[PDB]
Amino acid sequence: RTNTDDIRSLRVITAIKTPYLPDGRFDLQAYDDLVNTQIENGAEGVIVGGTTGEGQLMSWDEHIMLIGHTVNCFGGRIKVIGNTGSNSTREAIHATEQGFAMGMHGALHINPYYGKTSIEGMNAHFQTVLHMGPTIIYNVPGRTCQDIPPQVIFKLSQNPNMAGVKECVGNNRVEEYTEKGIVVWSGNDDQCHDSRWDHGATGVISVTSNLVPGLMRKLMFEGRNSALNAKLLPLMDWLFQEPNPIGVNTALAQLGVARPVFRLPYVPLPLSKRIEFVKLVKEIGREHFVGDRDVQVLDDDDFILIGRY
Amino acid sequence: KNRTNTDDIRSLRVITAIKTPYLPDGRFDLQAYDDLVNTQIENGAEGVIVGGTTGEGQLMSWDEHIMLIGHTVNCFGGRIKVIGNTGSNSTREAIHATEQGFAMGMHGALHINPYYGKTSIEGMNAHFQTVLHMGPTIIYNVPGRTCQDIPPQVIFKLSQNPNMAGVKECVGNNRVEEYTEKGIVVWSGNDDQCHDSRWDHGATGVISVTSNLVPGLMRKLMFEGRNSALNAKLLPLMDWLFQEPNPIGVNTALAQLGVARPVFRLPYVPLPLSKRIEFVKLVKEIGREHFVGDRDVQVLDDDDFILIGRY
Amino acid sequence: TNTDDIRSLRVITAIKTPYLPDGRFDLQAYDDLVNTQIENGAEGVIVGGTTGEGQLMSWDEHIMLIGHTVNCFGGRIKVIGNTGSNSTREAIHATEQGFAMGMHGALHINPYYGKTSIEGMNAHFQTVLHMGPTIIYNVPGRTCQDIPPQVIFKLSQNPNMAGVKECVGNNRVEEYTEKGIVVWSGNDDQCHDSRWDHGATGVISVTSNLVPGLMRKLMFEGRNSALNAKLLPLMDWLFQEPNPIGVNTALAQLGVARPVFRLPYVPLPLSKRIEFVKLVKEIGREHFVGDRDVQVLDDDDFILIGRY
Amino acid sequence: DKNRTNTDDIRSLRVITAIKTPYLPDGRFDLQAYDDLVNTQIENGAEGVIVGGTTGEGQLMSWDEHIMLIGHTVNCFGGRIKVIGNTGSNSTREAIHATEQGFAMGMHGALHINPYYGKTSIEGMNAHFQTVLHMGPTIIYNVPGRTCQDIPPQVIFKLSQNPNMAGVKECVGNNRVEEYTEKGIVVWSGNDDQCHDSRWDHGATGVISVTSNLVPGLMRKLMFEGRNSALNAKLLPLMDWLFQEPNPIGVNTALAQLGVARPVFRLPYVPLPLSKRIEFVKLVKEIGREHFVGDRDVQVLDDDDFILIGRY
Ligand code: NA
Ligand code: NA
Ligand code: NA
Ligand code: NA
Repeated sequence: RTNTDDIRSLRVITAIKTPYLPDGRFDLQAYDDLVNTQIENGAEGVIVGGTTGEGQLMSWDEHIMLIGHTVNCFGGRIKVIGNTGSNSTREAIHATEQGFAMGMHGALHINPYYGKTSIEGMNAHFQTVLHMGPTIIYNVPGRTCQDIPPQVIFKLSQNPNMAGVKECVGNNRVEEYTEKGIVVWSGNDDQCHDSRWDHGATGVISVTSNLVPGLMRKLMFEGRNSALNAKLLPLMDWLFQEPNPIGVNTALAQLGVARPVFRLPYVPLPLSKRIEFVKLVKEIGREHFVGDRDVQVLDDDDFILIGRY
Repeated sequence: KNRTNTDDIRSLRVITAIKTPYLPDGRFDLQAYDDLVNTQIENGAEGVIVGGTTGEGQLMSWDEHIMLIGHTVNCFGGRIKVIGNTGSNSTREAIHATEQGFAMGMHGALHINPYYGKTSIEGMNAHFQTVLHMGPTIIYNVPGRTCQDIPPQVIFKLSQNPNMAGVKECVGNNRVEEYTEKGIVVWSGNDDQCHDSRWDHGATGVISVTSNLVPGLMRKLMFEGRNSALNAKLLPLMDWLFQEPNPIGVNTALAQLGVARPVFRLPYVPLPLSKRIEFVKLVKEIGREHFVGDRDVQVLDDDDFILIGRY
Repeated sequence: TNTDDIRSLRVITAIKTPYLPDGRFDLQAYDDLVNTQIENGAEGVIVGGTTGEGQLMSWDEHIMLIGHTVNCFGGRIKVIGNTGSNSTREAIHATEQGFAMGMHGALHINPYYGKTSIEGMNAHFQTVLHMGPTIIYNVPGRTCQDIPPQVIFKLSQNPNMAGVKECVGNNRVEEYTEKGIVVWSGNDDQCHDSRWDHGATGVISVTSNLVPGLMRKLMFEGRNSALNAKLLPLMDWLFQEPNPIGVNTALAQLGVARPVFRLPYVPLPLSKRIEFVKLVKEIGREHFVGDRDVQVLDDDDFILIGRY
Repeated sequence: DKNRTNTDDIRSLRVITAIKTPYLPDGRFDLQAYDDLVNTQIENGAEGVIVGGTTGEGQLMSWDEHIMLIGHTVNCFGGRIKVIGNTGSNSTREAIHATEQGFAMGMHGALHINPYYGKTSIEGMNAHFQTVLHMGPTIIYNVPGRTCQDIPPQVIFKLSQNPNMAGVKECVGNNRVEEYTEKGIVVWSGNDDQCHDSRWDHGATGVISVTSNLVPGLMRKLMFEGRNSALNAKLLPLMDWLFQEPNPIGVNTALAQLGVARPVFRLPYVPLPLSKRIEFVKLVKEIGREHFVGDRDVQVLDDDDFILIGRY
């Protein structure tokens, strides 16, 4: 009850990057340093194994290990929300119940993608997991190729476990929910400022907070600041020029907080974009980005692409 | 060597994306599955996709999926080409599923571009290059489900590999003709376009959902020349089958025809009663003798259907 | 630092895994069993050992159970994951995942069924000794391979080797304790003498699942051959058939676990369930876990599960 | 009634090889080396193969690897040899899934051991076997030295009432073998050094063999062409060498020395040391290289030629 309201009050949730060692196994030391940096800079929640976290590339044993690890090490200092959704109701059920048993505070649930279903199918799917604990519903039609229509959100909102919506359709859809008292986090970093201050969004579930968490906290807490929004836009444009998480993986390797190791099918942004990133870090100021090391361009041969992880 | 194996996939005109039927507790009905595959072979299907979108590969555990492929090869592999849907948005899953499927004697692989976790053009090529060397491969472009079009530049690059059999293309006849005019083999992924794709745009044939119901008629459409009459007669059935996302239609129809149990793995649920009545009417317009099974088509009561969450 | 905390423990319960009727874990019932162990002075739990039917678990349910136990109880009791395997690959992955989820220690058996050379055994243990505090498990009755003293003395030089769960007997326990190695008896009917006469730090116990208070008294309040004699009937009953057949049957009779068995374990037959009702009365039911009157149960009360 | 023919087709096999699983340098299966090992067995009179038994390191496989190897062997060789999947487990759930998957992919038979480590009661053991016995031709594996639990005759006699019980792989010895054969139960010896006397003096149908990995033609001779004490005595030094450390350490070392498998070990197995590899070269000379699998001169191999993999 207050578990769900504890999620509803979060303004800055980081969709945290999963860092890798050279053979593609998780780098738990790098991961811990990233989550600590997020806490120190006023991140209030983490999504573990979301799209930015490459949950789709995880075996389920890695994923529950990472949720349990994150609860064990950080559960007292940050809200841990497992991405335990799936296009398979069986996996969503299994993952969500194992997630809560290891003490995660919440679950992020997308509608079934690729294997898309009917409105009745979609409701049936969400009813199997909504009862298990506090739940953020994830609408990202650019990835799923299926819009969760307002009628479905309204019906799901009748359950008190439905904490709110991670919305990516845009600020009109955000406002359609917030004006009826439904909590919304923007999923679009380049819209979250206008979403928070003009459209009643509680805050952001952010990719950009992986690089500049202090600046993203400032954006959601310290009142409208279109000057700061405009200073971040070039970084946000760079981050989303290829599909997330290609930008943030490339960037965190340039900042030296993650090794230059990619699980396929992701590959780094090319040299031309890594040179652009150095200029963006200098223009914003290195002190605002995670890590202490000097940003590097890196050579192509620094990047390790792994298929057998 | 590989050239003959690839040419054996390229010659196929009718490939059925076969439905996976279930027991009351949500496990595979292998008995019902074997009868479906036998019915496809008897009515001219030359190939089968095992665990495609239509076969709910998305809902299988990998041990279930690999077993169904090995089972299809062992029982039917001398009588039909067995093409495993061993694709994934995860390169690691695609590598292991594909090498295991080929090691168990499947004739080909269907490989979609990474969906949901979509990647760059460079990433897409790197993904396909890990599996294209393993054997005859059909690249699957269905941007309506993946939300990412495989652009012609990826297809032209992959077609330099002799294991690249061809494309299952869902974008339309214009995209079909961009490949067939250069001699890249194309199967239509769209039942309501495949007649025109086949006779007017150089498509070799169809990777079909409708062939689950009327395999005889789909074979006739793909072999016996232009037949606008027969294509129009089927259009109402194809419109019924795709009014909700596949395979809700085919799953419902095969239970109504009595060739699979009315058992659904969530998040799929059957078409409602008024649609099942519509289906009985469509079966009578075309003729029950053209549909799979012998039992009279039934409407079925809402409570005849079982929905499984924990399969 | 971390290893010294494990070396002090005297009562470690090899905790039973209870099931719902479809064969899935009964986490409510599991949590109730662990809360009772803590209330009655149990200082550690083995999660998914032989008693816990680790061998019957899927990977994800074993790793989940360890993580669940750390999250719910890690502050009140030491959680030792049974992450050992006859496969080095499985021992590596389970041990590193167990420690990442915050378990305090790992229990490591020598490879069973696919048994290996002494050199192979040393190679196996070295892949996991570096990951955290490790108890080496010698149970030649189940592995059909005795870990020789030579191997234990060499491993004991590694500061991550906390000590040995030893089942060979009290002469073997003393050979290790007199040479400075920490030993827990793995034999409930030997652990008293082991503790008071042979230098054993305490017990990794099955019987503590039924009578955790009496087992704590047996390990802490001094030599007491009369209490030991009073428990010997219950211990002989618990080991008539291979563990965990006895403990699974008893906890069903006490009403703290459903009468649900994962094959290939089946319950003790009716004559033995009647003996257990008598042993409970002889000892006093207030000493046994749970509040319900001890039932005999019918043969048809027991659900045997193959597909779970 | 097809069940009867299928089970009888297993019962008539006299030479069954517990085939070694060979690896690439990173620990994955070497399917090329495996196909060459299986082709050699067929060319030299082996009539069946156990896929991923103890000798084949089934205990170290993930089930996706194991099921793949069964389907691969059925698909490439199923017409030329009988394929028996080791789909047994100390877990009844794993035994049921592995066995129904194995049969669904066309394996001819299943090898079922009694639960090891997590051992059960007589009643439990019967319950375990009854869940898989109905799926098809089944060989019950009694190996008390590895399981630490003898499958007692009362259990075997009860199981032999099922038409799908093809027979027993028995390791207790010739007196236990005779107990079963004198009652008409088909038995294969699982002890290479006993299988000659078991075959000709105690009514064993043949052998489920480790040694046939090295000298398949000699083992076929031992099982088909009558009593031959001299040939049996000449294989004994090789058979003692193969079992001085737990199987399959010996056969893994030997197949590397003969150059038919790469010198790659999945832990917890490690090669016999140099002194034993030098003995092996001597044993091969004594018998004749022509009788051992492969065409390459036998090598001693250096310690540093061996790769040990934990994270496979
Ligand atoms: Na996310
Ligand atoms: Na398909
Ligand atoms: Na234990
Ligand atoms: Na074997």
